[PDB]
Amino acid sequence: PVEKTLLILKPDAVARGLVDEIISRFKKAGLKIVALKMVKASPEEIERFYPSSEEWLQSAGQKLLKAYQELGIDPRAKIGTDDPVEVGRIIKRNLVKYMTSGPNVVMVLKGNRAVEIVRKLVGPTSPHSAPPGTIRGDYSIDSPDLAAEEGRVVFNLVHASDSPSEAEREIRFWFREEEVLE
Amino acid sequence: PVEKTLLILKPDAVARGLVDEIISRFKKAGLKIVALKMVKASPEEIERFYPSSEEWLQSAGQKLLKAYQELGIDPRAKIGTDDPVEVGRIIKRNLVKYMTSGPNVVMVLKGNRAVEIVRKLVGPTSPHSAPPGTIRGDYSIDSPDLAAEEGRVVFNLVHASDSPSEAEREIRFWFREEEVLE
Repeated sequence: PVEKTLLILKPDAVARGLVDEIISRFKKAGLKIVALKMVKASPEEIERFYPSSEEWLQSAGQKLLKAYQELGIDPRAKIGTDDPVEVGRIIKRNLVKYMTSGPNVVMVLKGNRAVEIVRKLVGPTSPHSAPPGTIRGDYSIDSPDLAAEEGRVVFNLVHASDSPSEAEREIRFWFREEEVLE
Repeated sequence: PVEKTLLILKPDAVARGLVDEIISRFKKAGLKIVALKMVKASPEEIERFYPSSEEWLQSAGQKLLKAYQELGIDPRAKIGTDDPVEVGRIIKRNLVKYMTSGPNVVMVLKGNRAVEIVRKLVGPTSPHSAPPGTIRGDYSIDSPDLAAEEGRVVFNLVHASDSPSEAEREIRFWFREEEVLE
């Protein structure tokens, strides 16, 4: 039962005309788009889309605490807390603004090892350090320090399901059974 | 208040991987995509999307009849009737079968004089005489003789609204207010 993954083009990405450039890369690799739609998500939808586990909030929190040390930013002065879970809730809230600020395009990609292949093509979380050839490296120059100073998340173009399991959940979230056509 | 039009990539064109190539031509011209979805359409849906006016059936019918005549096909031996409206109903059934044969991708394109622009970019009905530069001349080599010989419609990649009037209708038909995003 061939593997599927969910990909979202975030609002900067759509507004900049990158839909077709990004679709072209998956196509050329041999992935089929088996669902596709442009949507305005409400904050509610984005809130339930992203996890709410403590583990996730916590692990997103440390990434940014680690960041704040390197730039010498006191997180207490910057966002009012140094608590990892609380900082996670602030990141999630930032995520919600950004994914809510314009239309998204959501697609399901299907092919041998879709989930890992899409992560590989998309590239790492920071575009400034994503290698050339990757979607994030070829189409963005944003960086986690700029994001930290401007009080936002990184504008890294897309979200890709980080696992088979997470993929089945995020797919079901966006698409009813008969919108996914194989 | 700026003009919009409805474009459908038909199953052949979705299957051949032309979604991104086609989206690229519109983005380059300055049109914005304001609605986009991949859909598996039912027979009844396509039945209702295409007109059922005698006027429309009649004219669809004459074009095929002219086609048969230049080919020296007897429409009575070929399809059982030579009545323009009855022929239009046969074409409509063939239209339905083809648009129903796999996923379509429906989009709404907004920009100055969108309907003509998109009609201009797409090219005339037969890809075989569509000039190079147009969507139908660059991506298809189909022709009405072959289609006739083979008891089917022309595989001409797309459907474009043929007037603003018809566009406001084809737009409502496929999208709720909330999906056509302003």
